[PDB]
Amino acid sequence: MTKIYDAANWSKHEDDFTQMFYNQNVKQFWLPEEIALNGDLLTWKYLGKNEQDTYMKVLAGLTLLDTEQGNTGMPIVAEHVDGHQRKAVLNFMAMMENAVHAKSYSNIFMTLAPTETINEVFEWVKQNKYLQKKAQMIVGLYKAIQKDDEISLFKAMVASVYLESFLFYSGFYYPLYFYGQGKLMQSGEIINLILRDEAIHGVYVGLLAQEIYNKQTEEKKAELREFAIDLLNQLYENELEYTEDLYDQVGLSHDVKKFIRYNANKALMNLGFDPYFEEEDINPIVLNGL
Amino acid sequence: KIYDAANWSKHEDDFTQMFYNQNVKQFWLPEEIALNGDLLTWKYLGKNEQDTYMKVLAGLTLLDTEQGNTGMPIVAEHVDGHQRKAVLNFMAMMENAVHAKSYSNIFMTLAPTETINEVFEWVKQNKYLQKKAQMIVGLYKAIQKDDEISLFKAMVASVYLESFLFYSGFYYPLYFYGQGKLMQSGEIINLILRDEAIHGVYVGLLAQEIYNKQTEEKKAELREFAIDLLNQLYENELEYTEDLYDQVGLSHDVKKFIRYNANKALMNLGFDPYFEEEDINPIVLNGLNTK
Ligand SMILES: [Mn+2]
Ligand SMILES: [Mn+2]
Ligand SMILES: [Mn+2]
Ligand SMILES: [Mn+2]
Repeated sequence: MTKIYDAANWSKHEDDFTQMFYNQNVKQFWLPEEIALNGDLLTWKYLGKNEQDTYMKVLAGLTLLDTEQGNTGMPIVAEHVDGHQRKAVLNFMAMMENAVHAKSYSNIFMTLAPTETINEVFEWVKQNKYLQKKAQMIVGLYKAIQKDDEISLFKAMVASVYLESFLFYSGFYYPLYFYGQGKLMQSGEIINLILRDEAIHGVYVGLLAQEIYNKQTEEKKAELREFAIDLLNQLYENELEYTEDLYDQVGLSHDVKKFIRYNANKALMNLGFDPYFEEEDINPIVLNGL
Repeated sequence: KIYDAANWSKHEDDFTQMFYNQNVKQFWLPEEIALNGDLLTWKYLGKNEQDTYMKVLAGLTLLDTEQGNTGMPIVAEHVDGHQRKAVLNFMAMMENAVHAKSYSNIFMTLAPTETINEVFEWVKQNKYLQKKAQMIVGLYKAIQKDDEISLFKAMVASVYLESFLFYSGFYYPLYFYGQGKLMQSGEIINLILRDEAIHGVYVGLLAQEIYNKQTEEKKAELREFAIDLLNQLYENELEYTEDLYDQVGLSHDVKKFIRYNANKALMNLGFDPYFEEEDINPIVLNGLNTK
């Protein structure tokens, strides 16, 4: 009467959520080529030199983050997470990062900017100290993951949630700010698709992190919260300097800072933690950008 | 040390952007093909035909899982270049998110749960399937950081899987597909096979890049490695083939198909064909030429 036991298939749920994330991720599949970009040519031409500079640099910072999330972050987390369906979701998310998201920025650059300006902005990412610091910190945690060591994995998942749900947002602000004013709307459409993806990526990785956290003693949990909050504050302080560096020339630094604090709270919530920053009024233009 | 962003406005090689395009435009999902109508031809096959099909299918499934969990991600890890890593990530995604779900769907349609579990138990213990699966996995596990020789050897193993080892298995679904039997699952298999073909060609070009950076003595040594590996896999394929196909009388023709695909795998690695040219079973050809 006994049966022969199941061989890792697709009808069997590994958990309560992976299948629905799998379906959501694959149904959200897109390519930048679906969006024609020549319609932004005039609203781009009309921006001040300061505005164009900030815009290029903002997207370049995003490109760097997605490059490392696709090359390193998502594949390494996929390697250490158990279960073929969980791995399939993480592999799909990894593909989106570098094959779709990172590439879309080049589609935008190639439309709006001459080659020399494109070359210069990629040189600028290499030498920018805030962008290098944030990459160093995030990638360092990814590369510190030890096989069968759930704590090192948790730390990298916190880093990934902070990249998905917090760090992208100093960059996302500006395309959204323009979209909300009816400017650069084709580029803005691409960015909204990227943002829609990152929101579900941050939730999913957050749920995996909570799984590991929930296995710990109360004492260990207290240390993990310390790690998460210390890391958030360290990233936050660096992001403030990055934000000022980019946005002071367009007069928006204070507004962007409010936006990144808002999203920091969302990252904490994705990790099952209470909000850390007090609520503030976000620019309604950016809210219309959503 | 210095972290740089992917810049798709420039080429890092002669071929990666072209393969990127071909890969993403071939994107598909299991749900697109309705499978239930296969039961109308499945019920008319003999026990040996159903048995061979199940065993072949499980063989393909098991090998493709290794490629999704290890083969593609390990190569993506050691290859330098943002655009190459992106293409390789896309290929790994297809293995895990598309191909694996597609094989599962075919199984769930044709067999009850208990039968699926038993077939996988059998194929998991099978000597010829295990020999080739572990030979390939062994080479993936032997890649060393910053050692392009070990990477090349793994790429050769990967090309042999994509362009050669799958084909003793693909034969049967293509054979049915060419006869008007199991058309829905045959369409799925044809899409999978079309992905593996481009995977094999792409990884082959990455291997040739490494090969071309070597001295003449080192090249001769890498050629000997590739031919020796091919020979080991080929001799096991002949045994694998007789084990599965003698009961349905097809082994002679399957062997011709293996050699023909071995030659394609070698050409993907920039090497000369090893086997004399042979004609292929016209029913299988009719299956292959569909689309
Ligand atoms: Mn992304
Ligand atoms: Mn993401
Ligand atoms: Mn496959
Ligand atoms: Mn493949």
